[PDB]
Amino acid sequence: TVKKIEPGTAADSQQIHEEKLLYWNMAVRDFSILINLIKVFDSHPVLHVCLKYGRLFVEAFLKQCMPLLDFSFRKHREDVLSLLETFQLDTRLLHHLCGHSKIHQDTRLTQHVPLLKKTLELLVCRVKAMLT
Repeated sequence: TVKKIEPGTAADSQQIHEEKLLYWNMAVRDFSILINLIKVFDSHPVLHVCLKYGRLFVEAFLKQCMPLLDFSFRKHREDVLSLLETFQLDTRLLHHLCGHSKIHQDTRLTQHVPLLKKTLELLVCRVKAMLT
């Protein structure tokens, strides 16, 4: 579903902007709590699918969401700034989770670990790029 949501334009009216952007807002806050729910759950399949699919979720966030940060910037600045402050805390939490991923030393997880790490570098540099 997160691949499907497209960024519109800067000249889009606020209502269509807000519905698809509030879908993105609930998406990133869903992502934050989806990161927060991992600290209670176990059974390495859980962390395995986390390391599989969270990667492509944040890739969708690169290609689809942050173009809206670039596009609806001049008019609705406060909402997107609240959203980015929502995302920085889960970014530091993702640093903690990546630390948790490295410390277990699993052979099945470690094929897609370094690929997820390069995607982590990609997502953080994309966050810094579209904040400008």
